Parts: sequence; structure tokens; C-alpha cells
Amino acid sequence: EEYLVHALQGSVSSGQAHSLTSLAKTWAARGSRSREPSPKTEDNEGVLLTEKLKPVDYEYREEVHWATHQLRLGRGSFGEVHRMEDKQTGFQCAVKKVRLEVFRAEELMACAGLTSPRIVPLYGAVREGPWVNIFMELLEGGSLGQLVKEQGCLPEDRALYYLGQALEGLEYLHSRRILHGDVKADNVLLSSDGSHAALCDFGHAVCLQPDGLGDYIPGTETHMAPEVVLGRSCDAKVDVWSSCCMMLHMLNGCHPWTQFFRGPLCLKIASEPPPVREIPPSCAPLTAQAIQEGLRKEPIHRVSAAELGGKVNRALQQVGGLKSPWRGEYKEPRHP
Ligand SMILES: Nc1ncnc2c1ncn2[C@@H]1O[C@H](COP(=O)(O)OP(=O)(O)OP(O)(O)=S)[C@@H](O)[C@H]1O
Ligand SMILES: [Mg+2]
Repeated sequence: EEYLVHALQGSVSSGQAHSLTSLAKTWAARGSRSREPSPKTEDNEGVLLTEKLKPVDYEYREEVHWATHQLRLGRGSFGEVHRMEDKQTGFQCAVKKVRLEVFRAEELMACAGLTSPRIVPLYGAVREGPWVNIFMELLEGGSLGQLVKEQGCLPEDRALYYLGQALEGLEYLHSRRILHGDVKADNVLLSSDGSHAALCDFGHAVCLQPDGLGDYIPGTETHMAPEVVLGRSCDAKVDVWSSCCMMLHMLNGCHPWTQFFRGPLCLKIASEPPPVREIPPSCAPLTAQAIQEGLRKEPIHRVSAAELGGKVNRALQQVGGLKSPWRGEYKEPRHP
């Protein structure tokens, strides 16, 4: 690895996941470093995983070999995301811009090389000094979070449908010993037609060591599982808890806890019963039952992503499949 990395450094190369991953480890180390003076030559290095993004003489600089266009797609706690165009190939994709000082190699490790349709393909990453750029398929339907905001709430059938696809994605991750670390609506991306969903945002991902146990800071407070808050050992079940919080979010048009408690929520999530009281009463028995098994406080008793995927698939059948329209009528969220 050490020899490989040395070769990659200073250059933007076409290559494969492991190369990107190995280089990304060096980036995390440099982000921790003390403030230094800017040199005259700003380091430009990375690797791209598709020939639709082409370096030129081992360089890939914004406003030279590529550019952003139009308004921002979105911004989370760590990165701004834009549409982009490669000036050589004309290819369009998304860029997530992250400062080196907050970057984590795991964000790439957790999705470079993967090939689930429920996970955004990673196209590569290059850095211009402290500016990290992460390239990935552009999805024109926005985030599930944006949809929930627009529509107010989602119908039970849309909610079940998307939760199911998320769990397909989590099962793929979990079987590869990857924890997503921040499952929520804002980190699920949609097609133009709203038919396909894919997980994004591996900024809080951790690579579960062969043990299958974890380092792990959670991404979003409202979606934290009790075992996390209690500071105990964490596994993939953490994600299924999160997915059920996202489920509640879609149904009620608001995160769990929020309407009832003022932060911090660590105390509450640990102290209180799981927020199954926030399951709408109008929900079908199989929906309520899935959400309840996913919000078991003891992770050992909590269902796996695969197990829950089954339950929610059947619950969708019970409500009579995906009938509701895409971008339908507004639904008033639960009020406090
Ligand atoms: N590939 C993409 N295509 C379209 N929109 C995207 C894409 N990636 C991200 N977005 C949007 O940009 C937002 C922020 O991107 P994220 O990757 O979630 O960044 P982030 O939330 O800062 O990451 P964390 O907090 O470090 S896990 C998402 O909520 C989406 O709305
Ligand atoms: Mg995000």
C-alpha cells in the first residue's frame, strides 16, 4: 500500500477503488495537521473511477478541467453539493465539496467499488489543497427529505416503498460489514420520476471490524439508537433504528422526539420508551408492527435490515402496493 500511495500522490489518475481508498487515508491524516502556509503550487491529487471523468496530464482542477453549473443541489452538515460538467467528456454528475479538515476516508471506503442500485455510485474524488471534491451520479429527483418537506408527509404506501429500498441498500452494506452511520431522509436520493431510491452520504460510515462491532459518532441526533447514547458496543442494528426514525419522519412529516422534547435528546432516547407512540393510528397493522420491531431498544432484539425489508414488503402488499402518485397533494404534518 505504502508504495502504491507514494505513486498516486501529487497526481490525478484514472484507477480503481482501492487506489482512491488508499489515497483517501492520507487525506484524513493531513486534515488533522496544524495550520500551514499555502505554497505556490497547491497539491492536486486524487483518482477517478470512470473514464467519463478524464484527468489531463495528471491534473483535474475546478474551473480548468471541470466546473459547477446552476444552483446548489443541497448542503448538509459537512458538504455542499452541485451539478458539474467535465470540460473534456461533457459528462455531468454531482460534486460534494468537503474541507480536508472534516474529511473521513470512510466516506469513500464505504461506497467505492460497491454496485447496489440502492447506493449512489461513486465516480471518484480529487483534492485541490484543502478542498476535497467527491464525484458521484447525479440524481434529478432530489432527496427523500426534500420530498417529505414539499409534500408535508408521505402516504403510507410511498413511505413503505422507499423504506424498503433503503433497507435493500442497508442489507447490501451490512453484509459487507459497512455501517452507514447516518440513515435519514436527507441522505436518500430519488429519480426524476421518484421511482428509484439510493443511499448517499457516507460521512459517518464506519467499517465494522471482523468482530462486527464498533469509533462511531452518529450523524443525526433525532435518529440515534439507544445503544449509541448509552456508549455501548454498536453494530449494523444502529442503521435499522435510524431507518425507522426516517419512517416516522415520512409518515408524520417531522422527526421523532422533536415535537415533544427540547434538546439534548441523548437523555430522552436512553430514558424513554422507543417512539412507537409516534406511529400514526391510521397505519395498517403490519406497518406498525414493522416499525415496532425496528425500534426495539435492545439491538439484539431489534430486527436486521433484511428481516425488516421482508416485513415492510409485506406491509406494502397489505396496503395494496404503491398506488399513490409522485408529487401528490400536500398532507398536513403532525403539529405539537
Ligand atoms: N449525488 C447526489 N445527487 C443529487 N443531490 C445530492 C447528491 N448527493 C447529495 N445531494 C444533496 O445534497 C445534500 C447533502 O449531501 P450529503 O452527501 O448528504 O452531505 P452532508 O449531509 O453534508 O454529509 P454528512 O452530513 O457528512 S453524512 C443531500 O441531502 C441531497 O439533498
Ligand atoms: Mg447528508
